[PDB]
Amino acid sequence: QDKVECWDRFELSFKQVTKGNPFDIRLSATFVCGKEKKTVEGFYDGENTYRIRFMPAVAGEWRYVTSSSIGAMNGRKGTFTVIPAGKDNHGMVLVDGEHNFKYADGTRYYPMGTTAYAWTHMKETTQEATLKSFGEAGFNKVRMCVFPKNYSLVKDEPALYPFEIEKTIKDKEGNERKEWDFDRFDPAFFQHLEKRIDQLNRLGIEADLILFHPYDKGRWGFDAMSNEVNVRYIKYITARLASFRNVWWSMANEWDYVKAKTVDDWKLLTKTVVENDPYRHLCSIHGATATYFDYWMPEFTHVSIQDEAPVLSSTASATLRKIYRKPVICDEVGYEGNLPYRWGRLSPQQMTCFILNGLLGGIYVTHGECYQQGNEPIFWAQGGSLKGESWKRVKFLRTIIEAAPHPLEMADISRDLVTSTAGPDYYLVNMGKDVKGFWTFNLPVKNADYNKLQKNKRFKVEIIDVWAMTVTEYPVIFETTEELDYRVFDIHHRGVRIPDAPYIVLRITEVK
Amino acid sequence: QDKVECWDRFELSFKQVTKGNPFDIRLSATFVCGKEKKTVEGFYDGENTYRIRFMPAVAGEWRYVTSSSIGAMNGRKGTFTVIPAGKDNHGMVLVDGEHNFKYADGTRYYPMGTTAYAWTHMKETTQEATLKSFGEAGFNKVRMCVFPKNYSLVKDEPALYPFEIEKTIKDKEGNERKEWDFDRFDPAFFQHLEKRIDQLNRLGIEADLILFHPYDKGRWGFDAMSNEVNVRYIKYITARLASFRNVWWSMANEWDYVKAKTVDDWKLLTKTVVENDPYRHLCSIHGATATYFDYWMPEFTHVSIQDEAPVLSSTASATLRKIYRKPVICDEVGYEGNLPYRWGRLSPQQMTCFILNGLLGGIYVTHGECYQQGNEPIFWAQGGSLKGESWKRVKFLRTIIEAAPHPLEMADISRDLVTSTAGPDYYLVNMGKDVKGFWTFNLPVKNADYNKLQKNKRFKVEIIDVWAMTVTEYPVIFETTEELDYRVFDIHHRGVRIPDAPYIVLRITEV
Ligand code: NI
Ligand code: NI
Ligand code: NI
Ligand code: NI
Ligand code: NI
Ligand code: NI
Ligand code: NI
Ligand code: NI
Ligand code: NI
Ligand code: NI
Repeated sequence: QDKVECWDRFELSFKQVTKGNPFDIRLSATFVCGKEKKTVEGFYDGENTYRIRFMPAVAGEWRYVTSSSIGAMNGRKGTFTVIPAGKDNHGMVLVDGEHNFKYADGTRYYPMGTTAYAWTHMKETTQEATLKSFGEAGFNKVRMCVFPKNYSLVKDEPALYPFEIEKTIKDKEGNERKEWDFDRFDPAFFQHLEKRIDQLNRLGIEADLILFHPYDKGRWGFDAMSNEVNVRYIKYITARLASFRNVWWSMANEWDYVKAKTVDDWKLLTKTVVENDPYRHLCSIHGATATYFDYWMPEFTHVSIQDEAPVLSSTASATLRKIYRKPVICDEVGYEGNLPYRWGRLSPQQMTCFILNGLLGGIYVTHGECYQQGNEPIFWAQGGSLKGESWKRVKFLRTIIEAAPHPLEMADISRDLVTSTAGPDYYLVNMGKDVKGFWTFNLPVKNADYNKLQKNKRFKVEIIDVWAMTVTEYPVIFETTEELDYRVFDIHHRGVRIPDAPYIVLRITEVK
Repeated sequence: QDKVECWDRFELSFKQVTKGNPFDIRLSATFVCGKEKKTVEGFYDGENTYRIRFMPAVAGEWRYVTSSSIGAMNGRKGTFTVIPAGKDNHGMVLVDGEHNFKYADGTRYYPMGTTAYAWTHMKETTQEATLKSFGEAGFNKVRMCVFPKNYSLVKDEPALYPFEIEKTIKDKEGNERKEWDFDRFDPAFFQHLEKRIDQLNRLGIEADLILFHPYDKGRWGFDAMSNEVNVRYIKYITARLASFRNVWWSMANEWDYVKAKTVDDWKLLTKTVVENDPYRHLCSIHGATATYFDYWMPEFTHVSIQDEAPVLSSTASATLRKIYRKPVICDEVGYEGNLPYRWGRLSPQQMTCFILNGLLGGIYVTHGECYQQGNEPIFWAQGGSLKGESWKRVKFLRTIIEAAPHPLEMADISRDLVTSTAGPDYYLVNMGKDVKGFWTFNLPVKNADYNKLQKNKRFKVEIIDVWAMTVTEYPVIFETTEELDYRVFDIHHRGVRIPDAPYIVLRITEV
């Protein structure tokens, strides 16, 4: 492929016969463009075909040189041209300072994700439904498991598996049972995963890839493989996927429920991922409720947690930002649904409230939905169709947060529990769940690390009804007092008449 | 001193004339009792007197050997006997697992401290008043600055300073201005501090010693000394005080307001303390509101923070425990007082509520009070007399938490926001601030990492009115249902009639 865009993939392939196990063959290349130089591993893709993938990050005239344990694939050379990324290619998502994210091209990224753990393991018609739902919804990230999920309500047998089957046996309790050849991957499994990740990429969705998880417990045994096998898998999947710009590594979902693995195993596996990632994708690890790994380790780019506690209030979310000084994502806080399980029974309003709280506190929050309806797929695990109401409100919320000039944070942390800022003279004030008809115009004088709020400034107010998905301009222009006991009021003690409803947020901005 | 208790001090002293600066003289000793061996630094104490202090941690027949750059203090040997600690000597406070504390003898320690930043820098009658107040109150820790404090409402000139004065000059604006000889400590300043720390020890109070702070800003300059001086001071004060069992090191109060120091300076200064502490006292650092240092560094034993956010609810406190897996102390959350400043204007109720929230969530919380009244000393900075009401409630709260069989934690973290546990079948349920007359008997089935709450168990309820400082036995005995949607109820759907008041806690225990 002679011409590729910055942050797309350049791919080499070789047809080669091997005497032994082709998955043991060493293959790599070094890519050079002036001062830019990168060495990456290749992989075997079945049918006597080896591949090396590269994601160039600079435009120019590139060259490469291969290295292999097979002479015919060793010392192979060629060239290609890399052109600037096109308007909708922003590159990978990167950390931006201590709290936020940006695409590689400088474009702001706010993760507003959902959950579809085993959507790539369902029948084809369900997978197509899931893609349709992703196309309609406003989510720009999805938590998804590489390996299939065995769980309450999730019993569908996958059609593809990551390894070849060495043999099938009749088991302890009479039933059929596949024994894996852990030395041979099934390339079709990974090719399928790649097709889906690319489809997400075209929808603008980051694939938050869960590399390991506990949702197995002997059904297949992918949660209890040896560390030699775990490392071989990591090396293989990184060789295949590290060139895919929209991938994030999630080391685990509910790490502390994987009984075969110790904390030391997780540190080893994490280091292995990072060492085999030439491009430095985002990397974190998710735990049981209120379980916090050592996120301060340099391998991790951000915090990825299961805990509703930080989203019970915006201030609680804000504390986490100061503790970690890495971006914080509450990747699981409860899901909107009708399940008997306390993790899957939120009202759509509560789901929406938790996401709002985290956003306004300066963190990010992932959605999920799980409505059981006969034998229909349930989204959080299986994909299919979105049946709930909170997914509509997260789409509206994206429009709100993306319209602000900077990321959100508390204006006067720990002191004012309701006022967010997204810039100089740019506020979102949460009216809260205590229903009322009137809010006195009152702001902190402190505005995070922006300049203090000045006197004689004229502000307009917009009433944002988050549940109703509406923005209504208020006709009164407010005028700021001097600082008075850490606060700033309107000169005539005015306020805003609001609907007697929960989930009202006021957007207060300077009259231009 | 030929016979010493375990965790008391053995002290050597030598009379010696020195040609040069006596504060530059190298002096140390190695103490041995069988397999127990410790090497500690000595110090110059003025009047041609050098000292070496040691805190033995095991009973037996001890010996020592000194080392010095002065021949007469080098290779000196002797012996002493160490006996078991007496009934009220529990040793230093140590970390106990991920979340709690114990004295060295295994006795439980719950920090229920107060604040008196510059109490050792006041006139004598004020310092005696502060001692009397400490004796009456129930606090077992006090946050206190080594160096004097210059602040709004705190302008008293200290009588003693940590360094000799090289000269006094008429300054920019005409006034007198002391220039320090940073190469010579004033031993009297440190002797005074030691007297007070020992008095605290006899009261059962831990001296949480703030080594550096920003409350100076050029009045004296102790906040802007060179790192060479900072290190010399650290080495000196550790040599003097590391043997005092009731000391904790606080690297700073409001570290991030000390403009002359970078994060790298703080890491250096912290490593210097730890390298010069033969015994491993508690060590942390306090910041500005909602400022979190890298508490995960191994130098720190615990988290010491200024932030009311974690005590806004017990769940918020509980989250910090899981994050850090070191003990957590909200050492500053607002003070009860009448000041115009938002740090010093809590009601006594709110001060009490914050402390209760933290305790119930499994962390610890420090009190302060600051009532301005004419020119009278204001406790948070100057000591003197306690004028508020919350200090009475923290004393009652001690008796409650110490009566429980284990430390407190949430029974069903993040899911149940009101139920604390201190053991199997041992609950404190917070009724909250929303005033009501009745609580339906309802508990989680989960009980932290204890066994689940069983059916057919009989519970009594004690109504604890935290503000009124009363415990009242409720006459109904409740009996548990089976697990029903993660909860457990009373078999007859009963509950507890309670006072229509805030700050009611129910203590629920098996009959
Ligand atoms: Ni775009
Ligand atoms: Ni879960
Ligand atoms: Ni920050
Ligand atoms: Ni800007
Ligand atoms: Ni007017
Ligand atoms: Ni005692
Ligand atoms: Ni302060
Ligand atoms: Ni724990
Ligand atoms: Ni026990
Ligand atoms: Ni009965």
